[PDB]
Amino acid sequence: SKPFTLPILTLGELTNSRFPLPIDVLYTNPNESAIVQCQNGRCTLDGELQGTTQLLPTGICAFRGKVTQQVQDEHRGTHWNMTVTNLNGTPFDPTEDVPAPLGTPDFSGQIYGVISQRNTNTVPGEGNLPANRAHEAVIATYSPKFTPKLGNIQFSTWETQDVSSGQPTKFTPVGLASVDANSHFDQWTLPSYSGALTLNMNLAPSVAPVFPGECLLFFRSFIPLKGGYGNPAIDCLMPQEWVQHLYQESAPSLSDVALVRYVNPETGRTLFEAKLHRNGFLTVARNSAGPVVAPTNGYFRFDSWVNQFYTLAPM
Amino acid sequence: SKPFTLPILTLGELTNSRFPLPIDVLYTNPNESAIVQCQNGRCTLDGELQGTTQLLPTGICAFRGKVTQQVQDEHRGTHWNMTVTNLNGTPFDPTEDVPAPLGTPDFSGQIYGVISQRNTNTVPGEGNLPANRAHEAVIATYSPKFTPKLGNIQFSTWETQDVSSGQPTKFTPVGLASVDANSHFDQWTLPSYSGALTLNMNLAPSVAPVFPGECLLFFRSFIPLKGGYGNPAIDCLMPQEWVQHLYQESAPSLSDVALVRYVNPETGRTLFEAKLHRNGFLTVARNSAGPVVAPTNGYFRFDSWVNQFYTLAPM
Ligand SMILES: CC(=O)N[C@H]1[C@@H](O[C@H]2[C@@H](O)[C@@H](CO)O[C@@H](O)[C@@H]2O[C@@H]2O[C@@H](C)[C@@H](O)[C@@H](O)[C@@H]2O)O[C@H](CO)[C@H](O)[C@@H]1O
Repeated sequence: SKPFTLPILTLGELTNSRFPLPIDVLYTNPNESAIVQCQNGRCTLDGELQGTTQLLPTGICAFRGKVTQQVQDEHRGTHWNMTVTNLNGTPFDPTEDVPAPLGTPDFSGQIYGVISQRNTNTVPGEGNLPANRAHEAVIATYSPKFTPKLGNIQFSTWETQDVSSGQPTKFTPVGLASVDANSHFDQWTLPSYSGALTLNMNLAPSVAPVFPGECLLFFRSFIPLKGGYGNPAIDCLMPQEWVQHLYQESAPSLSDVALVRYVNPETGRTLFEAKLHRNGFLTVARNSAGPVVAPTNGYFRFDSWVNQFYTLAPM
Repeated sequence: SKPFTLPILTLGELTNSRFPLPIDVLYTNPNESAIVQCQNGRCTLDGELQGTTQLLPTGICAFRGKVTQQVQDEHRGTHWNMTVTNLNGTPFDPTEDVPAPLGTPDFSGQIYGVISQRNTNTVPGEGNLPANRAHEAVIATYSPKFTPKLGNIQFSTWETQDVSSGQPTKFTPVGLASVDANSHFDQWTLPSYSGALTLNMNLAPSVAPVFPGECLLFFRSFIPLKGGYGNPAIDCLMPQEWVQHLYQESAPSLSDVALVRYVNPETGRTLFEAKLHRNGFLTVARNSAGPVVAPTNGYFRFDSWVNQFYTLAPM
């Protein structure tokens, strides 16, 4: 077969697969009460992308489409209805066996970013060039108007008027607007991709430890905020570079569980070991929550294929 | 000898190494009069990063640092000085043999994006959490105040007051503010990294065809605009995924030129051939400017190492 490998990129050379951020730390939270079932950063060890996962770092939490309607807020701000396409610009076919267009955000929150437009029509007197505009925007993924699987979403602006209808529109994500209670930030709560009364479909499966004393290991990034108090984070199961690597290699999985070692390349010693599961997630034997304190030169190296009964050395 | 390879990611699966954008099209411009000497997306075929190149898609045209104070400036908007560090947070050492902190923009223009801050100090009443803010911002890289090699740059905001002194600060690039004449957009004009009148140092070398009938081949992306007319583009020599791949493989270069073929896998046929040069750039035999019209599912396949005499089939 084709032997299994991971990239040799270090922690400071990896990026988050659920938001466009660098990886900051490795992280555990054994007492997590939520089901973990994120939809971006999902890839099996033999290279099958799942959920809404696509390969571009620029596509994570991105949208493309056109604005169709302006609707003022009751109190403050303006909302804009947007039809969405696939990120490559082709029409999104809701019968496609995916939860939503690839790259769609996979958590509840107010996602802050920039909406930009480049008009289709050009002006001969301007050298056959189009008009443009961009503004700060927020997409509330818990909104009843957040229906990307039906091909449409809503975003809000503080801008009151300068958003054009019928013109190509791009959303570049930047961070969150708020993590106040009213902003419903919960990184493990999936949006209702078709609206509140409708079941999500075609999901990548939930992940969990199955061996006693094990917990999930995450690649954690801190996410910027537009305002208010907080130090919010987004935890992914594998960095985007691992998704890209696994997709290209398509190495056969020889068992359900690979043993991997986090190594310090200077010393060559194993700092700790982890189980890398077939569905594309890590567990470790750790009985505590918080960051993993590790040498900056550390990375994961594949050791061998094991099974669910393998006992990891405690962290 | 570790065999040289390229990723099998397709054009719609690649991103630009000079700005955080997807690759839109392959592109030539044989009569370009400028010297081509970009500093991001620079990597030799045997995996040596050059210029200001680093590995993170999130690091391209990003800055990290601290705002010092608001500063006076004749130009429109409110202006702020910020110290800059390495992207990993360590102090930037100007004695390092690099032109500027890795990730620094490599072109003249008004770069539009978002400045965000997460305060160092936390508040007990807020659950021991820090205050945050973010605002749109512009960095004019041709400004005499743009001195990233000296550890200091300036940015402007529309916001008049809500940027805090002495707090951790991130710049997330989004596009350009303008491409009007007065905004000095020129993708091949390097910033003066240490200020007006100082010579840049430690640069990746210029690149050019050296064979009659040949021209540079670029991976082109269109860049968003905050306002104004235009359809500006940023051309890179190799996409970021190629930089990431070459860096990791570190395969010995067996000649100065790798012959590659652009293949349509669905049909299995070669669309055209190109030379991939040791310093990390492509040439083709083409006598016109403009996009290359071909499926976005096409990709470059390494064929063989060739010598200084090899003649490319015309596109
Ligand atoms: C949307 C807007 O106009 N923002 C300005 C406003 O921001 C503050 C309000 O949004 C407020 C509503 O209760 O929430 C605050 O969180 C927010 O301020 C932001 O967060 C606080 C904790 C501080 O870090 C502020 O610096 C930050 O902006 O009001 C502020 C000034 O208080 C600014 O004008 C915002 O532009």
